[PDB]
Amino acid sequence: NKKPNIVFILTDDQSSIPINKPHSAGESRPFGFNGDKYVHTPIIDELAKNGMIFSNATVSTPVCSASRYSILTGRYAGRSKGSVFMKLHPKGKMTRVENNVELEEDQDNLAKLLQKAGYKTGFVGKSHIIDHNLLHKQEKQLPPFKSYDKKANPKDPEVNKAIHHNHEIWCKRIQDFGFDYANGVYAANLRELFNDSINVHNVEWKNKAALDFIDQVDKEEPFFLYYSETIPHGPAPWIRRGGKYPYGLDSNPSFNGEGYDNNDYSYLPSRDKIKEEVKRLNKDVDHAWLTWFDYAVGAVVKKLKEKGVYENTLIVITSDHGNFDYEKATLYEGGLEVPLAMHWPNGIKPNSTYDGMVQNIDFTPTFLELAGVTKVKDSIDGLSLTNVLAGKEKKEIRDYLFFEIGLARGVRTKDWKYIAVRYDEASQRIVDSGKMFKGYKGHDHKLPHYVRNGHLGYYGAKDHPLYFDKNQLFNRVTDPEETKNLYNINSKKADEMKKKLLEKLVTFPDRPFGEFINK
Ligand SMILES: [Mg+2]
Repeated sequence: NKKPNIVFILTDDQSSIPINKPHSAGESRPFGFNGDKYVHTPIIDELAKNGMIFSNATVSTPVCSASRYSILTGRYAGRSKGSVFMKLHPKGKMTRVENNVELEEDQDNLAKLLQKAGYKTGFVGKSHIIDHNLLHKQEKQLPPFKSYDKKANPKDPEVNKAIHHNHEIWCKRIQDFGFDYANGVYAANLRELFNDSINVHNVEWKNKAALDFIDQVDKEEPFFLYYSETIPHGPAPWIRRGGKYPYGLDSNPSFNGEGYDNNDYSYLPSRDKIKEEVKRLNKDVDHAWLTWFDYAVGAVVKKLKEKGVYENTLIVITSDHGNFDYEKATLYEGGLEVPLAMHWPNGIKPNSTYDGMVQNIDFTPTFLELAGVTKVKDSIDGLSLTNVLAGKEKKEIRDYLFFEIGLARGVRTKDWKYIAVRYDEASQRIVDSGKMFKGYKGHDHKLPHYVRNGHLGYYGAKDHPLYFDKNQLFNRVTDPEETKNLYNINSKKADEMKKKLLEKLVTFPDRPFGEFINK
């Protein structure tokens, strides 16, 4: 009654950048409210129109684990004290953040804090931020997990049992980090299941898990639901093969992250009907997966209404980071920029917009304020958005944004972006040796990628001539596509931006970075 419910709905690798042509040529599309004219997302568009659209939402680290970490903590990913992260980055060494950060079992996170405030907390979908040591055991199918062949048939009773068993372990482990419920979970991505048949997205499976959570909330108790999609992450649902979409709408709805099960999803359209509707509206059939999702969000809104809690629920729709033009795990705009809308009938006026710089670190301090939490242990980097949400604040709430990905750090203002890349000791030694780096599919390279992941580095560098430039300065008014390095043309401005970067770097104890902070 006094505390609003929060439903946080997150897609995976979905830029806000619209694709202004009928064939998207291997790119994701954003929602209709982001300006894509080729999609059909009416429920989500109406939620956005009847709430607040943020046109300059960013993430501090544009790669899955790091973005998710920040979302659920309010802190920069470079502050993680996760077990794997600290083994890679002992005190006194620079950090190289990628998919290697996790929630710490004895530190604050949003879910733990909301539980202390009296919220029932629920988790559905993709994690990527819990127990990376256990993730390694999942990938290798080591105890406590059970093993199966990559080509195994999940209808096979012994195989189905193994995959179900592995899914139950993650449900239990996720609830050690502040959740009262966890179901429809993925430890990481579809890849890490190592099974061809279940290497498919399943909107319905996770949606039913979400609705089951909402059903079990007592009507007078506040709740928080973290609803984390796999879509449209690789293998992308839009991939057309033999006239079909085998990773999305034409996959078997019986295959899911827990194996095989014939569940009743008749409260959603059939997958065929989804495709039929998009084709009838002369919208892009490759991206019918967005309408598939729209209906799932529609079922959530229907359930909230039926329970009489819709008007006092804050629904957030966003993505963890972009992947436009292979700019995932870079500090270019196709990684940083994400869709963001917020809908809350009793707290946000409709037809609202905010164009100031906001960041994923802002979600936790915002929700904490709405939940009446005033005492936290771990310092928060983000800012509460509640004055923006209430329509009181129409100015910028910060002078600049900070970013970090692997060997790269960056800052941006409204009009300028600065990126610095500085090498770890191991990379620097290979560079000194004159030997090339062993690359993805034999694409060896002279200089390090920002990240250790050679697949991401290969794709991020392939059509980006400036990728390896150690100092990059872009004017966002004369060069929105970031094709012209002004570092040597505007040295005074570069120095001004370096000051802003240093102000953020010095807040990470025992973390050097090139000549900014010496080892
Ligand atoms: Mg992602």
